[PDB]
Amino acid sequence: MRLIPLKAAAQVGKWAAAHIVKRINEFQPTAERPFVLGLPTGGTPLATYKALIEMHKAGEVSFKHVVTFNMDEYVGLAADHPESYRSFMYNNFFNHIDIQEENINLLNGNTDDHEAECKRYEDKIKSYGKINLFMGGVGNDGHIAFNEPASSLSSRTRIKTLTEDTRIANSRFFDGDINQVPKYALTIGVGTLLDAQEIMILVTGHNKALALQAAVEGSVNHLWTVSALQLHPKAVIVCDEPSTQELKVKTVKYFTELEAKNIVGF
Amino acid sequence: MRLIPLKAAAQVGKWAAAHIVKRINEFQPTAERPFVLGLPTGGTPLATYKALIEMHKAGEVSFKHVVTFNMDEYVGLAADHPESYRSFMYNNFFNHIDIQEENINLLNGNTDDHEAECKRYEDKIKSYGKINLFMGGVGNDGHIAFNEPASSLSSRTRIKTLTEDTRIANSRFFDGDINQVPKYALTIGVGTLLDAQEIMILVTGHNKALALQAAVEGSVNHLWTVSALQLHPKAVIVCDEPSTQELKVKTVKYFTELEAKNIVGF
Amino acid sequence: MRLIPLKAAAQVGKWAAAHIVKRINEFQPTAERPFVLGLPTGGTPLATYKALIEMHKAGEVSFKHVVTFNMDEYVGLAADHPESYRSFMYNNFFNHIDIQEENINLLNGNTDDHEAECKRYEDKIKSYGKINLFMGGVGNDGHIAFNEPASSLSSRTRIKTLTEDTRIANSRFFDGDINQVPKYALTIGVGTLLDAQEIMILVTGHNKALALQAAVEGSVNHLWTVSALQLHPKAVIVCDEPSTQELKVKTVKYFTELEAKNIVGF
Ligand SMILES: O=C(CO)[C@@H](O)[C@H](O)[C@H](O)COP(=O)(O)O
Ligand SMILES: O=C(CO)[C@@H](O)[C@H](O)[C@H](O)COP(=O)(O)O
Ligand SMILES: O=C(CO)[C@@H](O)[C@H](O)[C@H](O)COP(=O)(O)O
Ligand SMILES: O=P(O)(O)OC[C@H]1O[C@@H](O)[C@H](O)[C@@H](O)[C@@H]1O
Ligand SMILES: O=P(O)(O)OC[C@H]1O[C@@H](O)[C@H](O)[C@@H](O)[C@@H]1O
Ligand SMILES: O=P(O)(O)OC[C@H]1O[C@@H](O)[C@H](O)[C@@H](O)[C@@H]1O
Repeated sequence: MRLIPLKAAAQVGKWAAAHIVKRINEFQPTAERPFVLGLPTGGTPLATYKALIEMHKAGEVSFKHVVTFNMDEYVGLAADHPESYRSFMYNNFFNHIDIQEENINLLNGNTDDHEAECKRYEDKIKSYGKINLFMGGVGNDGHIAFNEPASSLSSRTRIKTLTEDTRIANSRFFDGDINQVPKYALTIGVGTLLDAQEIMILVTGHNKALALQAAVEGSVNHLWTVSALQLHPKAVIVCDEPSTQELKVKTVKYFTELEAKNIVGF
Repeated sequence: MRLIPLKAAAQVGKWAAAHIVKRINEFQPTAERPFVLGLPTGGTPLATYKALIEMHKAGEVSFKHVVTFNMDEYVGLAADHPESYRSFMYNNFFNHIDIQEENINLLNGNTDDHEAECKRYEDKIKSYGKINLFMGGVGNDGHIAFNEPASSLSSRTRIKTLTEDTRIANSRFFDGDINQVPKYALTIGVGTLLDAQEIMILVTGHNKALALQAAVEGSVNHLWTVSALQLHPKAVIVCDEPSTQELKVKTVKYFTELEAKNIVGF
Repeated sequence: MRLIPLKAAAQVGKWAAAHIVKRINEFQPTAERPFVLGLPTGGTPLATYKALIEMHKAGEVSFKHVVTFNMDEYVGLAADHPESYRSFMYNNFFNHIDIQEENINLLNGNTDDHEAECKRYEDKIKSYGKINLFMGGVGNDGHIAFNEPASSLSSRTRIKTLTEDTRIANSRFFDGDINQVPKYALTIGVGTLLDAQEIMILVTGHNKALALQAAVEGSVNHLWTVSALQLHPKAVIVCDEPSTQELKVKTVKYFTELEAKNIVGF
């Protein structure tokens, strides 16, 4: 894997946005061959989305032939709720770029058959072959997507129960009221994520330091599903200095020296 | 994975039996499409076998179109010895249900070519496509089937050398005389087990507490081959309270809350 | 996996050479069906190469229909430098056996397109189907080939940056001058190695004791890529007593008892 150790969250967002634009522009997407981009919600990717919007306004990237898949959606929360992941993606990203409505893919957490909706989603991914780049965050508890501790490391898309830790963290988007946070979510699996050609996980803040330690220094295990990135041929973690607090000094030095020429501009 | 934390071994057996009957009856097996069930010996599954026998007598399940494969057999022990795994399975299960003789599959530990017998067994599994549900136990030392510590995590069916720890445990079936316990066994591999559609491991007693800790809280490693369940898309561990002694309090609480609605009847 | 615990490095070399000759002679290679052998450089395999040369001189093995692939080559070092891996292999092995020039495969570290050279190498392996036996060593830091800490466990052949630890170790071949040791190498990946039918890693000396502990007692992780052998169906580690210093007493006893009949002649 690559670990990109940057100083501040603003730089993580600039690096991630530049990496997405690099992959899209080198791919040269068309209607017949779209670039397929997997996307997360949460607080971590906001700077990346804002950077991508500005790069599009400057004519540096077009999303006209970009197909997107999101990692997850809350179960039982109204789709037009401002904190649904559908609302998050339109308000923070889709409404500000030249993406096509038919190229947006989202999970519906309010159908009468969660298993059929998750299978529909997997089938739609397979209709494009592969996801070319999947961006994600990481939970305090190590999850990627909502693959909470003790998730199968070859799981597919399914309903999952959010941990109390996840719901406490996400309550900051519900006026700090954990009773407003949904208890379940539909989420792509660890196997679904590993099927992508490239995975880029953004990690910012001291709250994620134990998760980053598990990802980088820990072994492969189902309690910290971010550790599954060790199995993937093309995984990138982009992190800020507060997220490194639980790593060894030699670990940060190793990756800082490896990436020196790739971070000196950020 | 799912961890089902029950109080007592009797409940583990009732839960496991109910889960097997659920899978068989939803599958609707026929002569042309049998349900393929993998089975263990040892002390742990006895309550499950007794429960399945009673459910069959009550007309709740038929094994007429169930095909079975056992995990292992001792090498060098006479097949008609009362403690051969063949004898165990007929005396404790097959002689009491409507299973068909042609649908029973067992390893022969007394041929002149162990490798050919193991390959015959693998080829017979492949003749049915997949095992639909594989029930197992766990060794004190973490083994599934007889995949003793330092087994390949992608192993196939082969002869294995039993550890002293395993032979001491199993000597309770040989009047406590370790000199009567065979030294070798033919066993399906970790890879063979992971090829099943669903794996259900039963874990009872404080002797298994270190193995359960390795399965649930440890990382993937070849010393505790039960840890390979973390790689499987559909693994279930069913355990009693004595087996949880080495887990953290928060680990037991996590799974107890997740499964609350699924255990309240047991 | 198999762990072969021998006393001294000389015995490790004799065992490894005997194992290679066993695989070649049982395979019965021909021009139309060659035996494909993966090979390492470094100090560890020298005794094995010398033993293989003597066995060939004695008529016990022929390399006429053996195809070889090496693990790696330094980037930027002249190919005719005496410490290039090309020079190592010809001077220590190829010039002393009846191998055919067209059957030798080596990475070229001095082309103008490292990615194309690595892909050429992968394509050449695939032209033979599989590598039948891949011999390797292990780095102080746990690497197999030059899959340095934090390498993908499904990596393919690519350029890698050598750690300071690796360069300090290898400086003994450059008059102790770390400034003469190349900084980069082309190396087969962890995935490339795991594609072989059988892997045999030689481990000698107390400098490798932490790496052997990670391989045998540790869990699967990308910091010690030798731990990936736990995933492979047919992995063998051959070690001497100094390399076992960080293992538990019970671990050495376990493998010594398992292999007793296979080591009593060495
Ligand atoms: O799948 C997602 C959201 O789609 C989650 O895995 C978040 O990436 C994680 O919970 C971190 O959330 P933030 O810390 O970025 O809010
Ligand atoms: O494969 C089997 C038996 O077919 C073994 O893995 C046992 O499940 C394990 O040794 C536990 O045995 P008991 O504790 O249940 O006797
Ligand atoms: O791939 C190789 C060399 O082709 C390396 O992995 C070495 O096996 C390792 O660095 C040990 O080197 P020695 O200790 O044997 O010199
Ligand atoms: O093994 P997996 O697929 O990660 O999931 C295990 C359990 O995870 C829980 O979060 C889900 O609510 C359950 O439905 C599921 O059985
Ligand atoms: O790597 P595996 O297939 O688990 O087995 C390693 C060794 O395990 C031992 O128990 C067997 O007796 C040996 O024959 C075998 O070589
Ligand atoms: O994830 P991998 O393929 O092992 O490699 C990660 C990094 O490893 C470094 O050693 C290479 O110089 C980089 O080019 C590479 O990106």
